[PDB]
Amino acid sequence: WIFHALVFSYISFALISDKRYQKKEPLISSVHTKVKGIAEVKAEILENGMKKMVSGVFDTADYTFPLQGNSFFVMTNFIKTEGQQQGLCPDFPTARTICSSDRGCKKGRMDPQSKGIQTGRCVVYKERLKTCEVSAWCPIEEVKDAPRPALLNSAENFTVLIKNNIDFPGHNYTTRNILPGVNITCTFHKTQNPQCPIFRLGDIFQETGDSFSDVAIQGGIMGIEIYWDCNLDGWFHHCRPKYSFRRLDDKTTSESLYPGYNFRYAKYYKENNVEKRTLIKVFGIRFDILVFGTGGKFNVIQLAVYIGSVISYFGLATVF
Amino acid sequence: WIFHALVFSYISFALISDKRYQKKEPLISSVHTKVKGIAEVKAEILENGMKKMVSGVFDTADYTFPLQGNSFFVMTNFIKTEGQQQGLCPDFPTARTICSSDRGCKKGRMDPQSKGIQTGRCVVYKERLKTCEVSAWCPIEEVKDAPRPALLNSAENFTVLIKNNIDFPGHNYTTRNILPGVNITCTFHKTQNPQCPIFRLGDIFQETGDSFSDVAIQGGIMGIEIYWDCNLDGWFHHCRPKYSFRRLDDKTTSESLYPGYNFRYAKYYKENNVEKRTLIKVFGIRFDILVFGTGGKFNVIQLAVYIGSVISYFGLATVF
Amino acid sequence: WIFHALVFSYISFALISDKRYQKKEPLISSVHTKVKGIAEVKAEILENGMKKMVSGVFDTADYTFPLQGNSFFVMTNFIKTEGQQQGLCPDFPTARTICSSDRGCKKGRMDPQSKGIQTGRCVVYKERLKTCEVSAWCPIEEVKDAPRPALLNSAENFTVLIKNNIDFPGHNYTTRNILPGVNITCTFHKTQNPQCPIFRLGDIFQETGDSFSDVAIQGGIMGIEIYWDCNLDGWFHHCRPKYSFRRLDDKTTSESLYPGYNFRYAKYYKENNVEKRTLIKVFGIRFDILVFGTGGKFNVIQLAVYIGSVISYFGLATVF
Ligand SMILES: Cc1nc(/N=N/c2cc(S(=O)(=O)O)c3cc([N+](=O)[O-])cc(S(=O)(=O)O)c3c2)c(COP(=O)(O)O)c(C=O)c1O
Ligand SMILES: Cc1nc(/N=N/c2cc(S(=O)(=O)O)c3cc([N+](=O)[O-])cc(S(=O)(=O)O)c3c2)c(COP(=O)(O)O)c(C=O)c1O
Ligand SMILES: Cc1nc(/N=N/c2cc(S(=O)(=O)O)c3cc([N+](=O)[O-])cc(S(=O)(=O)O)c3c2)c(COP(=O)(O)O)c(C=O)c1O
Ligand SMILES: *[C@@H]1O[C@H](CO)[C@@H](O)[C@H](O)[C@H]1NC(C)=O
Ligand SMILES: *[C@@H]1O[C@H](CO)[C@@H](O)[C@H](O)[C@H]1NC(C)=O
Ligand SMILES: *[C@@H]1O[C@H](CO)[C@@H](O)[C@H](O)[C@H]1NC(C)=O
Ligand SMILES: *[C@@H]1O[C@H](CO)[C@@H](O)[C@H](O)[C@H]1NC(C)=O
Ligand SMILES: *[C@@H]1O[C@H](CO)[C@@H](O)[C@H](O)[C@H]1NC(C)=O
Ligand SMILES: *[C@@H]1O[C@H](CO)[C@@H](O)[C@H](O)[C@H]1NC(C)=O
Repeated sequence: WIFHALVFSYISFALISDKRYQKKEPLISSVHTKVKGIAEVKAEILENGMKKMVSGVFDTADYTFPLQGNSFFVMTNFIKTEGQQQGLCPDFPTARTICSSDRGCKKGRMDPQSKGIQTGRCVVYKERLKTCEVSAWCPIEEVKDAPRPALLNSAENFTVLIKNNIDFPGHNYTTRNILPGVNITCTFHKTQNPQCPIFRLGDIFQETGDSFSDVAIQGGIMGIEIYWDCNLDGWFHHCRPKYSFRRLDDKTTSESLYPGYNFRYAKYYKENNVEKRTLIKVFGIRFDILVFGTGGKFNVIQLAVYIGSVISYFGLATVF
Repeated sequence: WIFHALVFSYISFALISDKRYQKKEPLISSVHTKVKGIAEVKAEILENGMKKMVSGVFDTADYTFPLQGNSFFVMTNFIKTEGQQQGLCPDFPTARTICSSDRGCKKGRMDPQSKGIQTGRCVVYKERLKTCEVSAWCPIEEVKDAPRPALLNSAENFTVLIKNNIDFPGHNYTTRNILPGVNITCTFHKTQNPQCPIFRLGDIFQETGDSFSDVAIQGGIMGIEIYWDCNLDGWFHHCRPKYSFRRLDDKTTSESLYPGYNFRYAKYYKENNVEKRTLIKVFGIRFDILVFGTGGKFNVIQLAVYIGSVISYFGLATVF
Repeated sequence: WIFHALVFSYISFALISDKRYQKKEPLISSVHTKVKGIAEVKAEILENGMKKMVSGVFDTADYTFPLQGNSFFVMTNFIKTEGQQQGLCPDFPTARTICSSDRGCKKGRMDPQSKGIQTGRCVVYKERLKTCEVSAWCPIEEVKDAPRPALLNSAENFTVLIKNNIDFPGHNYTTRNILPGVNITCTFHKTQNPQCPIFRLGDIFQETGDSFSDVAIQGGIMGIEIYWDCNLDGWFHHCRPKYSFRRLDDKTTSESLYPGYNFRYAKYYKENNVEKRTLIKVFGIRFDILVFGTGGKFNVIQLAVYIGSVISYFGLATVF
């Protein structure tokens, strides 16, 4: 007769723990995001073999772009190339572009590691280096690694405020991340205050265990996660978020592939009756906010189906 | 014996209503959006305490930006500051920036309400107002409220067409929002025509019950919801959307936080061998389309499971 | 007694096939995308009745825009209009804009096919064609169809590399699209190599059965689908993606509506103390990556619920 109560205890345990008497629903979410703070750049670069001093300040109009859905981007490093006009010009001398005769490169060949189409005229470029000119923006963007000291090493001191508004369309529930009458002068910390939305980039990066400086060379993809586990019943009602973070970039890289998250960005300007761009190579840690959650109620149909399913165990106990 | 039939009536009621014999599947959607119409601006502004006249016309290339996933943005108000070059200049005189001696502000101090880094030299700025210059774009954007009559008050007269294409990967179903052969010369109205996808911004704003002019000062976050509840069975087949709207912005605000949905945008231009931007403070009502729905079929496993579950009530009625 | 074993066979078949003993979880994904390759343009255009030669090269900074969430865009065709200053000028002569007297058009009338607000002065525009000037950017963008040979017909030769990182927050599982130690020098093909993420635009368009050249006139919306069906149990563990493609654009169009996916893009520049833009009409096939998947485990509660549900059939077989 011991199993006659043991089965009951097991069904009670499962019903209380898994919340089978609750009908779960999607989440529907909208994310609002503000990145604040400024950075200051003062350093030295080697462009085209010539030393130059980069000094200045970048504010909220410089180190980001208008919000792209549930995400936001932050400048981290850049390579600048000014005054590029369409024409024919030798490209950057690499292993696949060096030539000693015009026959070395064929006109119209589009090696998937260049910018432009070659014409097949191996001319000198610099220090008697023979390469065959391509039709593209001149001067051709020299292929070089990002500077070892990240230009925006101060970017880890930035702050970000996140407002999440989730919905449960099955029920009549729509709720926000920040409750009214709550202090905003604060910072996020798992133990000190896990409800404050203000996240510190240094903090989010150090919690995962990755040093910001290392990853600032080429950037990466970061994710914040907001989990919502909301009980909509009149009793034991609570709907509150939990914050976690992790790296969506592989971090292991590969010889064929390339680490970081980088892209090239264009800025056109006509001058002297000529057209010329100012494209920049851009390394920047794109953030992806990932918000997900569940919410149940007391729909009696689920309760009935589960009770009727578990009644057979009551039967079987007497059967055996 | 009355319960013997009452149970049967309950189970039938539950099966017909909740559609337990239907295996539900999530939704995969793609949103296409077009915002049309033009606006005209003719007003007066007080910039740097000088009166100026702003007159002109904004068209689809001006009052928006390229679509960002399942969303679209509309210009509502802006504050323009032209000709800003990098250099050291006094900032806007506020409570936290006013000084009487160089000792009042320390060099390198980055108060999180400023643009640029002070050097510690409290000089006059205007009307014998001593503030200490910071290194940033000059002249420093003066902190001012948006004008009381919203520059684009005509923006409520714009129209938006929405094409939703949803998928149900579990089944072989992919459908669209607009059926072929359906008039497009129309406007949305819950009673007149709830299938026409052309929404009027004044209409969507007024349905929720918020006046456009008040929210147009600082903007906010709007959301359209498209609910799909599609029955894929041969019999009683129907798959049609329903439109609803609501405000994802808090609308209650806070003294620490700030209402509306605003951001600063940059437009760079080199002139006289100097670099200068034209950054604009932007207030604009970001729209977020939220599309969700369910679709099921006649998978017999679900039917078998439910019927076996509910058989225990038939037996318990005889038990009791 | 045959049914006594037939029922057991059916329950075993259902449990093995549908995987009822697995608790399914949603998917949380992040998409990284790279589009590579270059294009060359050399053609002739008829702008304002005058022949011109368009020759040049477009690289990764020209034929796209920064990634917008889980999507990417590719230039396909464009109509350029340079030097547009704000002022009053006659618009493009169409059926609704031609007038013979000033009374034909009323000042302040905003026909929803125009750019600018008319003033009601029917003056000559070209070849003794009388239209009434509107206040907008001049010269008014002439309404013309895209060139019959698509300018970027070579865009089908582009390659795209996709890195998908999905999560199963219910379990402790986060995985990537590309496994380590896997060749990247390859191309996608359903039979040759369905794991290589490098997709060829000509390939993706031809698999669906749509010629690239025809859709390149006005563009369209393309969709890649990545299906993940991952078994997280220790035995029979596998978690691998499958690639499919389809057209989210209607492709049937309508007289009232308009085919393709086009938008107008703005590029401002101040010159001669005047403001002027360089807005371009843009036709480009927007790509929408759609990633979805399921993953289950061996939660015993689901197993117990299903077994209890199906025990009733064991009972009913003896009942009948
Ligand atoms: C030196 C350098 N290389 C970059 N990417 N190089 C790639 C990038 C790739 S990719 O990940 O397939 O885009 C390479 C791919 C293959 N492959 O065939 O598998 C071979 C190679 S390769 O090392 O032999 O030339 C690939 C090389 C990059 C990033 O890609 P990209 O600039 O060449 O477009 C940067 C960025 O600054 C860079 O500075
Ligand atoms: C006058 C004015 N103030 C703005 N934001 N002000 C904030 C904004 C914020 S924020 O919501 O935390 O970004 C403030 C936050 C705190 N706080 O510590 O909780 C204190 C304050 S404060 O009122 O004492 O200076 C905060 C003040 C804003 C919007 O933020 P911002 O321009 O300062 O970056 C505007 C925009 O037009 C504006 O015109
Ligand atoms: C010649 C031409 N027409 C375009 N769109 N035309 C529309 C576009 C539309 S729309 O799909 O409702 O935006 C039209 C809608 C309606 N309608 O009331 O249902 C009537 C008409 S109409 O043919 O009589 O003028 C609509 C016409 C377009 C695309 O829209 P748009 O440039 O006019 O803003 C292009 C693009 O280059 C174009 O070259
Ligand atoms: C961030 O700010 C603190 C406060 O002044 C400063 O001590 C620290 O050096 C800053 N971080 C970096 C990387 O400079
Ligand atoms: C918020 O924080 C401030 C100081 O940071 C403190 O004085 C105040 O009591 C806190 N609570 C409220 C409700 O302001
Ligand atoms: C919207 O257009 C109508 C039609 O002319 C006009 O009466 C109304 O004033 C416009 N809205 C605003 C805010 O001007
Ligand atoms: C559409 O509307 C027009 C007028 O708005 C009307 O003449 C026509 O009959 C309607 N139906 C169709 C199919 O065009
Ligand atoms: C794509 O590249 C191949 C390889 O040279 C070439 O034969 C083909 O013509 C190119 N496609 C187009 C549309 O030109
Ligand atoms: C990858 O491909 C290259 C040639 O495309 C081949 O030589 C090599 O064996 C392949 N495998 C690895 C692991 O490199």
